[PDB]
Amino acid sequence: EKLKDKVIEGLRNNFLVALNAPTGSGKTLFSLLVSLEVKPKVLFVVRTHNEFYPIYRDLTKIREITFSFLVGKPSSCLESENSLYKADVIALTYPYFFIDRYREFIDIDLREYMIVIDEAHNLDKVNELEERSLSEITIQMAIKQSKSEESRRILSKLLNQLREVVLPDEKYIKVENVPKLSKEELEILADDYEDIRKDSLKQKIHIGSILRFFSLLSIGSFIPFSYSKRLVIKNPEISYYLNLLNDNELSIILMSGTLPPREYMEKVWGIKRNMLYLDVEREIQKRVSGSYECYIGVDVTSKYDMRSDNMWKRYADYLLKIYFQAKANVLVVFPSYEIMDRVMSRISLPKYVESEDSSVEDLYSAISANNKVLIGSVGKGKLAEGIELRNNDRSLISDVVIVGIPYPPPDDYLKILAQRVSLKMNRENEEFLFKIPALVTIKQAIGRAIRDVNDKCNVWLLDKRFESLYWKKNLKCLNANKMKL
Repeated sequence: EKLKDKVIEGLRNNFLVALNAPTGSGKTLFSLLVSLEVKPKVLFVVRTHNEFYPIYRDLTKIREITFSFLVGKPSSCLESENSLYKADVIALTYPYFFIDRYREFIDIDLREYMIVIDEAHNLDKVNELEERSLSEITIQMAIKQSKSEESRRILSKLLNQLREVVLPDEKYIKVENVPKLSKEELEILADDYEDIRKDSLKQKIHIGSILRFFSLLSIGSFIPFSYSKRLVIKNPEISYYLNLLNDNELSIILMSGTLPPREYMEKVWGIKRNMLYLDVEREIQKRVSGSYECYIGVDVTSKYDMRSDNMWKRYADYLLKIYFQAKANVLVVFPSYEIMDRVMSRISLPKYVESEDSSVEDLYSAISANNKVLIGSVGKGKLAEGIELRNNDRSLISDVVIVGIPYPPPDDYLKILAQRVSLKMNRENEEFLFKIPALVTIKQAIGRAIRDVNDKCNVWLLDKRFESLYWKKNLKCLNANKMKL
């Protein structure tokens, strides 16, 4: 609209551009038009292979434009471990742009391109891409599949090592004592990937994934953490994955439905160059998303001090109670898979607890005319992106439930994040460290409910803590009806 200039000006003017555009607001198309007015080629960096369609579509509808899709390396082999360069507009997935070792994979300049990163509220969980991990489970299938002999010797010694360094706790516990493997021991194992990468192929070999795990560990930046019975090397440094956005030689546009506050991007994401932060709401001075009713539970909370079995009983009743009264499916959001269980293991209703796999079909295979379904999902990626809710033209979900507060746990991974940011974990950063991230999850969820300007739905904030005026303000909903039972 008016933006189309304030932006094209900024891009050419070399400022980094952020756009806070609500769900189904026309977003995608905008950058399309505006990019082909700032630079020749246009690059699209998206969450998953799904987002690729709103491209081709909004792309095919352009006057004066050859597209070049790109599906993962694994889903093509005629675990990623050609006629592209001839495209005016290409589309990639997070990795092919953020993984140093995945960019060179795709020989690209980027300069000739207008870079558009979609749903950039994920730049935090971008470290997630590279994390590798060991689970007693692999250390096993890795032994059954063992053409070599003395590879199972080290393969069980490790299984032992592992066990000594992992707790079920659903939080990142820093690990010192990390199973050790001498280069020679690697050999025995590397040559076992051989006899395997032969006889078996003479017709996924996860004995190398173990290797990838130690290979990556070799670097040095990554840190080992025990997260739910699995070892996990993960690089806490964020501004080590997003520093690419500072290169003043790159025109960039960051957009999402719930982009984080300017300072967050500064203090957390480590984004230094000049920035033009434009938000649709404060612009056309109107709400573009879809309205929703606010009901705040105040006889419940997920906080440690008050949580118990009686507590989980309550919640199960809320779900039960919010289920029927609903006009359609219900999407419930838990802070951890643990809680999602004690509350869900109560409900004798038609549920679907996404977890680990939960295939594409799986989900709609769960809402397969089964009428209302109480869908469980924990606020940590997995279930999200591309998965709209649009079928015969009706947001399949009428109610979005938030059980407790999806604040991030103050664990070791969180503590190494605050120190790599010289952002003292005190009071001043409560927001950036916990609140803000917690605010994205919820909103990223109320979003999967609405997709139009009219499209309405209920939002249940089940946790006394939500009646504070802060939450009421930040989750576009002051006029909120309180309630018990």
